[PDB]
Amino acid sequence: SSFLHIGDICSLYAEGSTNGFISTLGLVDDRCVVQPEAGDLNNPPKKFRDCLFKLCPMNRYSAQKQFWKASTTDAVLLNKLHHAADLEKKQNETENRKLLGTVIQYGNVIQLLHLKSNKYLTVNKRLPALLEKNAMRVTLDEAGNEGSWFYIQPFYKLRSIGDSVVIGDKVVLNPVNAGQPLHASSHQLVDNGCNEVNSVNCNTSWKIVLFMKWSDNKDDILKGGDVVRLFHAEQEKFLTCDEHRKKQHVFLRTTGRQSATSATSSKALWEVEVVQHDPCRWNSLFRFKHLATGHYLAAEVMVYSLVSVPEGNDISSIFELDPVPRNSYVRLRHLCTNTWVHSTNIPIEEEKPVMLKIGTSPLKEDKEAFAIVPVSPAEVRDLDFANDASKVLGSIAGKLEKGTITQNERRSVTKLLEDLVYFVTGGTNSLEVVFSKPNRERQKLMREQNILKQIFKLLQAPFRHICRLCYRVLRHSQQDYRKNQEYIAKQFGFMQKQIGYDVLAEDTITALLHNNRKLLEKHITAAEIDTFVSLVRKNREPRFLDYLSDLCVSMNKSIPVTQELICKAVLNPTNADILIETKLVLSRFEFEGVSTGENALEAGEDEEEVWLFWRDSNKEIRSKSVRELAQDAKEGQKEDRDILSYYRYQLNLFARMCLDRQYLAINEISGQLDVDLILRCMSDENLPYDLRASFCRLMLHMHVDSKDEIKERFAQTMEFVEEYLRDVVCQRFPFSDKEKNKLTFEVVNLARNLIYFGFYNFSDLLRLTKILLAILDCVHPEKEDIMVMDTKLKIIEILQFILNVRLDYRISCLLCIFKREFDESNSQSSGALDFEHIEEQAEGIFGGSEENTPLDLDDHGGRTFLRVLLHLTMHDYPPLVSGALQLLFRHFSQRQEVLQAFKQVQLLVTSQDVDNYKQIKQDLDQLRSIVEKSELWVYVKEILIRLSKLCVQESASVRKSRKQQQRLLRNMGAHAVVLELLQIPYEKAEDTKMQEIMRLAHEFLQNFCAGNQQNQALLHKHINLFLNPGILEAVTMQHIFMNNFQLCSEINERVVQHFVHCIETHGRNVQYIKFLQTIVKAEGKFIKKCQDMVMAELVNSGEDVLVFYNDRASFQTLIQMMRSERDRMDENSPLMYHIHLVELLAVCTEGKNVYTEIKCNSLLPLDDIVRVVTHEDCIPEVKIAYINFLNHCYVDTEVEMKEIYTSNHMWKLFENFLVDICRACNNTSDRKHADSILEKYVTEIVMSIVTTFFSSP
Ligand SMILES: O=P(O)(O)O[C@@H]1[C@H](O)[C@H](O)[C@@H](OP(=O)(O)O)[C@H](OP(=O)(O)O)[C@H]1O
Repeated sequence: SSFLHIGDICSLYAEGSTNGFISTLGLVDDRCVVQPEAGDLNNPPKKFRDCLFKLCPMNRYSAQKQFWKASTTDAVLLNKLHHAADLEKKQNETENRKLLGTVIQYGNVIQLLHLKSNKYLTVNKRLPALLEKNAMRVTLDEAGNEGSWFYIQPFYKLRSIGDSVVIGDKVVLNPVNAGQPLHASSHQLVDNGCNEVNSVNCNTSWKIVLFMKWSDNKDDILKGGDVVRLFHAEQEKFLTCDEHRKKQHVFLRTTGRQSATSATSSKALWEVEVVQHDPCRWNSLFRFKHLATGHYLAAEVMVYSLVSVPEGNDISSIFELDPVPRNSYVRLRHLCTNTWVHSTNIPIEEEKPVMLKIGTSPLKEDKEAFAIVPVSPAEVRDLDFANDASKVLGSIAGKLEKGTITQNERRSVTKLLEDLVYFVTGGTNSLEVVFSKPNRERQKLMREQNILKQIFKLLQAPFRHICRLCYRVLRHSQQDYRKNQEYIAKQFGFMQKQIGYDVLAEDTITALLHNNRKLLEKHITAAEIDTFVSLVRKNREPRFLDYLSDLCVSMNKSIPVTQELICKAVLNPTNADILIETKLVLSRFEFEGVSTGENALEAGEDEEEVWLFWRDSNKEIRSKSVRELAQDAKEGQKEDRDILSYYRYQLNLFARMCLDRQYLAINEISGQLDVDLILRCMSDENLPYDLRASFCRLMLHMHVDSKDEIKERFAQTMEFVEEYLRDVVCQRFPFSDKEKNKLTFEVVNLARNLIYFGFYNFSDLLRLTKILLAILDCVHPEKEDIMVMDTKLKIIEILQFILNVRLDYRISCLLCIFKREFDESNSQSSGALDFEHIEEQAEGIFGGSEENTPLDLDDHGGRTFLRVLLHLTMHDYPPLVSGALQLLFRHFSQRQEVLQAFKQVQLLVTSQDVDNYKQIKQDLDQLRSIVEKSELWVYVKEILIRLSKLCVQESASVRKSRKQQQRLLRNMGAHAVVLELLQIPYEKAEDTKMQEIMRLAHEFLQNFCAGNQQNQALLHKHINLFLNPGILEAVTMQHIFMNNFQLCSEINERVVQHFVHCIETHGRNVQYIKFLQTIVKAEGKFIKKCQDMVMAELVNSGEDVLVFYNDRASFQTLIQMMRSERDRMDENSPLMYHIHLVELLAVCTEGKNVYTEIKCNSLLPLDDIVRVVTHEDCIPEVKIAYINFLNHCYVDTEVEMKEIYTSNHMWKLFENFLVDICRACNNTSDRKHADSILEKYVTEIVMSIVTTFFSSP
């Protein structure tokens, strides 16, 4: 008849005194029960996916059971016992696939495996059970042990061991050694009508009810119960179910990612109900149970439309497929109705929604094609092992808001809020952790499955394992996850009281502090002078107060900050003593050196605490260099010191330079300096990884060959460094290298910059180099990538002093050494008064030392030195020009005082553009903040007129400065954000700005329509410009029409035609007949210039991507209607600026008849031009005699054309034997001396013109 097999999926139905279908209580609770009333044979359980199992051969638990004795100090013996538990664990997978399908046979030793929870049924021999007192504890263990082997055997003696098992047979399962047979209890659990199954010799009879037979070739085939998402072929959109307006709606969901297929949520997942007849396992129909709610899908009231139905029974919840295979791309058909599905664009209150309704149509299409994207089974068990969590905190957060919870529930919830930690980090944290790194897909599975929501509706009403243990879960799921962080605001202020009962809420606000930088710092504020004083007066160890200290990041933190320091001098009530002033401290040290406990222990705390925050002082040095008195560092330790001298140094000497030099020399060198400069540039610049820099490290170890007070610490250094060279003679950077290579670390780099701030141009700084050579040479997988982040930085401090020296300090003398003669008498080396401008420019560095509190020396003395700059702006670029930029950098803080500009204004006085603006993009991300703040207030004035000047500068330069804008970081953000504020504002003539800082960026090699390929995407997303009745603000029009030209004006795609046609389209021309003289006259006293620029804007449509403008059939869709309308604008005068609208309309007028061949059917356009070119006054023809001679040759080539365009063009043959005969210009201007090339290119352009005419039309 019909047999059971290894592979079949069935159900087992208990037939003793309590009946049922076994089932779990979720992926949280590892128990097993019989829901007697949850279903019967005749009426199957409604969740008959959690009462399903797979029949497994016998598994191997000896080397894995050996591996569950982690009785060993040894580490090589542990990695051994594992490689045997994992080889075993894969020998199981191997052997289990061959045996796939066998007639099982009675008295085989099978185990049983849960599909939905993917854990093995297992008898825990050495336990009692929970609801029953004798029976062993039957649990669901994920990987199994010997306690999951089950002897299957026939209950009745109808069949008997040694025949092959039939389907249905009642059987008893009997573990191989764990003792007694499985048995469905009589004992309702506590919480749930759920009888707890356990092991105890009993007369229960297990029927075996098949579900799928062992033919489900997957993920190979779509068979009933596979979880899939349903992607859209045309629309490129997944199929989802949610609620809008408190109503369940299905829809297609829109994504803003830049990779459609990277939009995965746990709500587009649909269970497949391969409809059968009884509840079991491409020509038959299908139903989609929405994988999240439990509501199927069904199309009800395009004749019909899709929405969720609570029960998937109604014939409506049945469909039919059209091209089975896993990952098929199908078209589907709603059965009851006979219609084929279709996606609209009317959505369901929001501003810019996302939910696009989906409906049906009796018309079968070809593009509405969906993709049966199969879901990974783990992800399905992820959504599983979270929903549980949502409903666990749904009982417990419900039972503790209105009253009390037992001692069994605390133990299981606390447990829960440890497991989730064990989830969200992709199995890394938990306890005594080593690492703690997040896993993204789970975090999204929390805000979307209201784990988070549950959490905040739990805290709100001992707790020592509830809060802030939640609050560390919250510290894991918002990690580097913006969208989930835009939630802790109202929550952030639990961190306070949750910071009490435990400093765990501390963890969060610093996970805050850093990223939530800038904007975290404004809400604490003086709050802090009451949460360290508190955190000091309650957190006796004061952890809170400390990692607070460790949280300070960004210049703007120093303020509010320094305030608490003062509380500290009123708060030094630590009830202990420290003094000597060299002895009893020192003695202190000989004593905590003792690794003894309690006392010695303590020292670590105030030691770190001093190092970090006391050095904390960076360039607030003054506050730092005033708070850090006596300079001591004999015993230096962990880097504390290196930091402190930073604190003091800032007070003294912002070092700067300029780059040593300039001119052709630096080259002759570097070239002389050959690759070298390159080999090391890659390793540090790149080779963040060890290996790559390692190679340039071989390329090294072959080679072959008045400071006074700032000095008196420097020497103790060089000795110590040699030390690093004497410890260096010691290869091992083992344990030592934690201490040494930290203290070091804090040394290595701060020394890079200490040689860039304290060398000397005599044989000393260098000869010290010499000794450093022998220093730097004295020093040259596994847990060493967590350590090798730190190694990576060390090699930076290395190659860092190394390059600040070796690159830019290095080689400075051989230079001035080589002075001799060259031609003019032996002259060996042993802009006018360059001095005066470099000692007003030193009046400058002294400028660079001063500050705003200095009201006396602030305004009166310095003044606008800018005049010197403005006056020497024409003269050649000094070398201490990067030392100029010294001054520049400082003003990046702020500018309220009107004063800035006049001084700031000297800088504008510049005449070595290219080279600088290379150094000026230094601020590109800041100065992008200068256009985004300068832009939220423009369209104190020095930051928008200065971020614009900076812009026309990185705008009137190289084609490479153009590509360098490289403004994915951030164009689309300076056009979308400068617009955003800057569209709705527009400034009237004459002073008005939106047009020069969005009009010096698109200087695309000073015409024509090219190299602006970036201008289809940033011009892609934007808000448009006004239209129809009314009017708007002036200038930023003139600006706009032009600006559009250069964004969608490139010549290369077919867009450009629909682009200078999408929007204004043909329709624009109409409104350009009358009324913009009116918006320019309400626009500004000079009405007719914003109008006349409105006229170079409407006449230049042919000029930019004309060629392209035509693109596809652009001269066929407005043929006829633009030429006649043009006669409507055929007359004008007094046009110097509008005659740049008559050379931007003689370029505009040149782009009417350069491309046509069977489209022209109008008359008379030819006399009118001739008339307009004769009616001229003002400027020497030569530009209107190369635009009208340029007209006279572009006309004179055609020939038989015009000979259809009008009756004759005979006034046009005298007129080009004039704009071409001319005079010395036309009388006596005599301004051109490349005549022979004039007459030449004009007589090989009169020879190219001669070849043409023969082919006229
Ligand atoms: O840019 P960020 O800061 O990474 O933030 C993502 C961005 O807003 C995506 O557009 C969004 O996808 P949708 O547009 O499809 O929502 C995604 O949501 P998700 O994390 O929920 O996928 C966000 O995390």
